[PDB]
Amino acid sequence: MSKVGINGFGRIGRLVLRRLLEVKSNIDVVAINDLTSPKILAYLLKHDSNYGPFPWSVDFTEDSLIVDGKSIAVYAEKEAKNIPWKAKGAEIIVECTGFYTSAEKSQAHLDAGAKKVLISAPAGEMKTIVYNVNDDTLDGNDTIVSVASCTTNCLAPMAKALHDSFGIEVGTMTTIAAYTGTQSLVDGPRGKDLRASRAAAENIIPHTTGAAKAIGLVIPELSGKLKGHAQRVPVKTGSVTELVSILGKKVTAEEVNNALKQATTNNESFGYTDEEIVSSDIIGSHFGSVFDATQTEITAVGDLQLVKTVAWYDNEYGFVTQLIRTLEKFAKL
Amino acid sequence: MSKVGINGFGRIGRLVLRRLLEVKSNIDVVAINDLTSPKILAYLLKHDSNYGPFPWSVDFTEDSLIVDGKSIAVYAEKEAKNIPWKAKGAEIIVECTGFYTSAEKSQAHLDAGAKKVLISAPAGEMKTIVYNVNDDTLDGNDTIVSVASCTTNCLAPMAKALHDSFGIEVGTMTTIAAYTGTQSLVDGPRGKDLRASRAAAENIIPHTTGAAKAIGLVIPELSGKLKGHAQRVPVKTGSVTELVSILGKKVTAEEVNNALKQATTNNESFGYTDEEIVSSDIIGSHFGSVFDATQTEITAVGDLQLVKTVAWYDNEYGFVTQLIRTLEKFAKL
Amino acid sequence: SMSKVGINGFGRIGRLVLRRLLEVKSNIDVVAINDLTSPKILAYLLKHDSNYGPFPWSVDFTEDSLIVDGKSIAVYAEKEAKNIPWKAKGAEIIVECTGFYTSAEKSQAHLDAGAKKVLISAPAGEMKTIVYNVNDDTLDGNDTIVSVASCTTNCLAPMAKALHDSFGIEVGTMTTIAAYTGTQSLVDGPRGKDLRASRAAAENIIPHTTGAAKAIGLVIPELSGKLKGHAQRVPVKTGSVTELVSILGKKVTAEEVNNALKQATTNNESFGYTDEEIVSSDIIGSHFGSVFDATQTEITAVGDLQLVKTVAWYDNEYGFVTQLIRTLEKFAKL
Amino acid sequence: MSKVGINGFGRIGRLVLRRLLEVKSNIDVVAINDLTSPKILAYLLKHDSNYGPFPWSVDFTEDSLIVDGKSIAVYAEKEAKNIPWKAKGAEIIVECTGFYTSAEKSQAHLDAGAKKVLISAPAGEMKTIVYNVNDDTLDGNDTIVSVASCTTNCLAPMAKALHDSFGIEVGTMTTIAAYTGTQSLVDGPRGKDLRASRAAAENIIPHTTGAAKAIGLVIPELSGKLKGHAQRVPVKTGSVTELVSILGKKVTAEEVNNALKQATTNNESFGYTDEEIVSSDIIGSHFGSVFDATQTEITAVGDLQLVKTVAWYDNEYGFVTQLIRTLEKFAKL
Ligand SMILES: NC(=O)c1ccc[n+]([C@@H]2O[C@H](COP(=O)([O-])OP(=O)(O)OC[C@H]3O[C@@H](n4cnc5c(N)ncnc54)[C@H](O)[C@@H]3O)[C@@H](O)[C@H]2O)c1
Ligand SMILES: NC(=O)c1ccc[n+]([C@@H]2O[C@H](COP(=O)([O-])OP(=O)(O)OC[C@H]3O[C@@H](n4cnc5c(N)ncnc54)[C@H](O)[C@@H]3O)[C@@H](O)[C@H]2O)c1
Ligand SMILES: NC(=O)c1ccc[n+]([C@@H]2O[C@H](COP(=O)([O-])OP(=O)(O)OC[C@H]3O[C@@H](n4cnc5c(N)ncnc54)[C@H](O)[C@@H]3O)[C@@H](O)[C@H]2O)c1
Ligand SMILES: NC(=O)c1ccc[n+]([C@@H]2O[C@H](COP(=O)([O-])OP(=O)(O)OC[C@H]3O[C@@H](n4cnc5c(N)ncnc54)[C@H](O)[C@@H]3O)[C@@H](O)[C@H]2O)c1
Ligand SMILES: O=C(OP(=O)(O)O)[C@@H](O)COP(=O)(O)O
Ligand SMILES: O=C[C@H](O)COP(=O)(O)O
Ligand SMILES: O=C[C@H](O)COP(=O)(O)O
Ligand SMILES: O=C[C@H](O)COP(=O)(O)O
Ligand SMILES: [Cl-]
Ligand SMILES: [Cl-]
Ligand SMILES: [Cl-]
Ligand SMILES: [Cl-]
Ligand SMILES: [Cl-]
Repeated sequence: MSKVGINGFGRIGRLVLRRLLEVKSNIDVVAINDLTSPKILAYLLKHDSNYGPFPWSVDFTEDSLIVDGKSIAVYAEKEAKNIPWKAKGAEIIVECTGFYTSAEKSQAHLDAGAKKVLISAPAGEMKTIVYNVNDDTLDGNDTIVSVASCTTNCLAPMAKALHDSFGIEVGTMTTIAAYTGTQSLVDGPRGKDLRASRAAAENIIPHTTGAAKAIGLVIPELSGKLKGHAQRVPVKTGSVTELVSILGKKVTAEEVNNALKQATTNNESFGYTDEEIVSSDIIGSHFGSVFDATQTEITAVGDLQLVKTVAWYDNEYGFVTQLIRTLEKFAKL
Repeated sequence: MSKVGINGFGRIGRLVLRRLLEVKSNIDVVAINDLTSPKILAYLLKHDSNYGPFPWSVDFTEDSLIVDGKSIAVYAEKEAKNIPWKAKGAEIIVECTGFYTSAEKSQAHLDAGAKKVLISAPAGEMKTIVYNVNDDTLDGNDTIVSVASCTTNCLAPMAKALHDSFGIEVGTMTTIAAYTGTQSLVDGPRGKDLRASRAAAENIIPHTTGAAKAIGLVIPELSGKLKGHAQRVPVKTGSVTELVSILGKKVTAEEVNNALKQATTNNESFGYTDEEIVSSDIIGSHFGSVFDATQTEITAVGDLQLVKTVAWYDNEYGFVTQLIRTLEKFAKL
Repeated sequence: SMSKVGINGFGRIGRLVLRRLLEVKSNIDVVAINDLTSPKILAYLLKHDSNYGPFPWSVDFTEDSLIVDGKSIAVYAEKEAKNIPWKAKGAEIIVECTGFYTSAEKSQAHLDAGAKKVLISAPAGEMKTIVYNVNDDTLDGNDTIVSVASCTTNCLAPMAKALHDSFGIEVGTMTTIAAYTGTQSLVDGPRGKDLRASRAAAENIIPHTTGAAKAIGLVIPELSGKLKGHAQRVPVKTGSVTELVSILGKKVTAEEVNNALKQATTNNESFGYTDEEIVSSDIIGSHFGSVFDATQTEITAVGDLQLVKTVAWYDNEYGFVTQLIRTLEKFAKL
Repeated sequence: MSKVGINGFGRIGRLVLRRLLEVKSNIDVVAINDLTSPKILAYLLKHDSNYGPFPWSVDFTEDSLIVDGKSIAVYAEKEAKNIPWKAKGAEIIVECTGFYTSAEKSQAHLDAGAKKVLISAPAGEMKTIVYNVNDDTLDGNDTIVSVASCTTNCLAPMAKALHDSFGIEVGTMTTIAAYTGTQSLVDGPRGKDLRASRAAAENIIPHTTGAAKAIGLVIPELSGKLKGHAQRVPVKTGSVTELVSILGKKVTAEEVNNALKQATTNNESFGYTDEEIVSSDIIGSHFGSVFDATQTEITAVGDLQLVKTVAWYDNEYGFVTQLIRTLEKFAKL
């Protein structure tokens, strides 16, 4: 099964298609479901405020997109159980709407004729993959799987390296993160998340994330040992994650940095920098996470030591490269 | 005096209450309708990203707001015909949702028991008031009235002065305008306006407006003589309108400026500046429009002459002061 | 008491110094301003403020002065402090807000220029350094040059002080997510030798050094050498927030931390408390130097290993300025 | 000639090198003058907030950059007199500091041993080239020439087409333009220009431009016929120019757009779109100007007619592609 459907052709959904074409994947996107017309989806695919013009041709008909010459059916079923995935034989659904982030909810795609679902977000207690951290846990019998959040994909490679090298006894994370579509343009009701109701490009906005709390799904030894949250700020994409840890060994910054560099060597998912980059430098990254050695900080008083480690991440395209790596392996199991 | 209900407690709707309290109006707001809980409306009223903390105490119960110790009923009826306006005696509805911009749609407020409706937007061919341009056309028989857009309230006072002093033969308008809630935070579907789908805080976005086309409802002699559009840009509020005119007589810049100054003298609605201000200086303006003599430009070749005149406006609060001026007169009639 | 003040550096901080003094109807009179420009330009900037809106009093100017609320203020343009003619109008205390005299050696030039005392709006080495309502009782009559530290210090210190007093801080690290300022760059281009400072401030998250934690012992001596930290500069015009992750000297709950901080902010004009779901624009114009936010408190514990994260907002412009003015009013009366 | 020096390695200066390399030009940049260290110039060349990572390897020594394996000398002479252009053999100086915008000032580069100078800004009464409008006026005896402003390179192509097809009797433009390094990050003195003292990313800021006033240097028949200004707004690059004209014939929108279409066909400098683009879609443009037929507007009242035509431009990269076109030709004469 190499035929894929995308549910939710938004920021993540459209970049999923862009990245599959970019790596010349064998995967075949045969169908897209969203809430709108092919005309609007085509316009959005062609013109991207964060990544510029689509590198391939885009046209549309009344019920399809034509992308690089190839027809993709377009459906508009707001309930996944009604998506006609069998018409073009979509077997794996990349679930990118945010409305089906649980096993019970994404089961609808299987009731609708698909064989497997890969959810682009945390989805409770199910197989949750950060590629090149725990993708070896994926199994031929898995049918509904999560890639967690962009934040998880940033935190986990760094926490895995520190865990393997030094032990993490306890830690807390703050990500300073680009705003996303769950926020608001102008002050106004946004469900029941009050902070989410506030103008996102005009505020620093505290925001919850399960990235640290649910880390045990990805690194079971760290289960319950991490907590964290986000500060959403006015950049359009490109984010950074700080982890403050008590480690299991006394370290120097050079030692921490060296251990991280070894973990990023020959690692297509986890990059390393000792350059003085800022967030816009991460936009377009092909890594899920880029550890920044320039921000490593060891605070020591007598016997006590706090270790701050920092990694950048393009919460859109970078995370998407991780989603695709996982999808390619998923599709072959 | 009259009791008011507010439909749509959004950017404009909340500022309606703020301005009414600020001027210590005789009008009592007795009921609000929206789509959310009193808790969420209280949070949004108390904390404003553009105008700061609410100047009065704010609390809520399960079915009301308490503002400066006064109770305001809160309803959540998506359909205006279902709002119980009679329960608290709301006589005049300030219609601020965007979903009732016609005589026929806003009739549902009269069906539901109100006497009059003031619509905070263009609403087709009905009486359409820019205070201190044509508010004298209101009379005791009017029951559904429009104050047009923020753009009309910025265009009309300037166009009326030029018309009165020099005549306008033909003109075109461009407003460089703050983004608003009809736009998108991230690239995504926004109805059928393609350009409205693009990230508003990250782009210059061309945007249609009816202010020029429908100016004849406010200034009858200018019917058919003006066109225009908007460029929406990344400022949160505060806007400016340029009008390029062929006038009915030859003029100098000083002459235009003196004529506008006379038109703004003792004019609570229409301000004048010859200071080198920028958009943030108009935020919180108590004028619907402020003419800027520093940007007047006369381009002339032979007997041909283009006149560019420029006025600032706080599309949120400044417009609201005009809406309240009109509401205050509407209620006395 | 000393009542006549001069401002050196009529910038973001210096202009708000005047605004706040008029706001609180201080007996302190600003009689002179020094900067590098014309009265016309200084009057333009005082009248029109992108962050706080129109000046609340009238503003006019002459060729050598500003006229503010009807009161004349002399304007000088001496790039070297030693040349400022402070004695013409009798300016006694200089509020030093240029960023170019951030040491005792540098700022004593104002004394050479005829002033009696200097209050520096920034860290200024190992001199007497005051965070009001943390350690202002250490000011005495012999202090002649004083620092109020940074906006970050005025945010970090009240929170750390309450933690220190209640539970002990054995070690900690701070990250402030902070509004950009004029030390950064509008477009990518050289900005001295800080590489990251060269990058477009309104288009990036930009890591940025601060001394607030490293030098906290000037304000809370028992924490000397126990804290580190840095900043992430982000695209908001003003309004900032500081997170502190601490190992405390006691096992705690979140309610227990929040209650201690609440007690420390009670009857405290410098240090506020909130349990509302606010965002940065809600702190713009704060009359506090720091506002502890109980909704962000987080206790992470594994056995006897405990990390405590406490968070406080601050308006790095106006809120800091209110602390500067508090210290100035006390300074002038010693 | 084939050996270039760059004075002012800023936004334009760095992009000049980027573009020369992108088009595999035979011109080689042999030296750079600025005010800083090779390390900082290397950092800035490698990491670009608007265009992302440099596509070629960058490194430095104490006195040079190494770009794609080639060494480039780096000087830091505040005064062009002192730049040893001689040493490395720098024949043509691309003058991008803003501080030598006259034939008299750029004389210094010739005194220091350069043979020609191309100034990246208006520089008074000298040959001023918009490529594919008037680059044929260049001859082998030219030593110091200007490529005008980004605004001129946007206005001139559109004006030229209209003038050729219809005649422009008089007109005025407004560009809604990305903020640049001449503006302020926070409110504070910026020389004598009051509006330039204001926070550029938080404001709409009126701003003077000479593009229209000086158009006669590029289109001599339009001398003294145009005026205009700018509104600088909070986007980092990517701008748009509106021109309101009285034409010499009556026209329809379709007729205007087909005239512009024809003038842009096989026109490598001047592009055409009828797609609903927004400013970020122009970032990275390889045109000096892109005419947008979706924004054409004809306001007609009897014999009078105002024609609004609109063209997009990447004021950084797009303008640079025009500068390089002119340079390549300038170098061969
Ligand atoms: N933006 C990020 O940085 C990021 C990173 C990683 C993961 N994610 C997660 O991926 C998912 C999508 O994120 P996004 O930023 O692309 O959101 P988005 O709002 O840009 O896209 C959501 C798409 O789903 C469509 N949609 C909504 N409900 C639908 C429904 N019932 N049926 C079909 N289509 C529907 C919408 O029209 C839209 O196109 C979320 O779960 C998000 O948490 C986001
Ligand atoms: N610059 C401005 O924002 C501005 C200026 C002048 C006029 N207007 C016009 O005023 C009106 C509101 O504009 P806004 O910026 O305040 O928009 P908004 O989106 O901020 O507020 C709209 C409010 O109405 C609520 N709402 C939506 N549908 C509803 C319904 N069926 N019933 C009850 N409540 C509903 C929404 O929850 C929201 O609180 C529009 O007509 C707008 O064109 C806006
Ligand atoms: N902006 C903040 O958030 C903040 C908060 C607390 C403390 N501070 C500190 O306050 C001081 C001022 O900061 P700011 O943001 O107001 O900077 P600013 O750049 O806005 O103001 C500096 C002012 O001083 C002028 N100036 C520069 N050199 C001068 C000289 N030799 N003589 C006279 N005037 C000169 C400048 O023209 C300008 O008006 C700095 O030390 C800063 O670290 C800033
Ligand atoms: N930014 C635009 O959109 C744009 C477009 C077209 C033309 N221009 C013009 O091109 C020129 C450069 O504009 P920019 O945006 O790149 O400015 P910039 O501020 O980004 O770059 C100017 C460079 O020149 C350096 N410099 C300043 N003075 C110098 C000196 N005496 N000697 C050597 N180096 C010096 C600076 O360090 C800086 O690196 C200006 O004349 C501008 O009007 C700008
Ligand atoms: O990022 C998130 O991930 P989780 O909250 O952990 O599910 C969300 O908080 C909201 O933003 P997003 O869904 O676009 O990523
Ligand atoms: O829903 C959001 C508002 O309607 C925005 O106002 P607007 O109509 O002026 O764009
Ligand atoms: O605080 C650190 C740096 O000095 C930059 O910020 P500033 O404007 O407060 O001086
Ligand atoms: O140095 C820069 C020039 O003086 C101004 O040109 P600019 O405003 O278009 O960038
Ligand atoms: Cl958590
Ligand atoms: Cl129109
Ligand atoms: Cl000195
Ligand atoms: Cl430190
Ligand atoms: Cl002009």
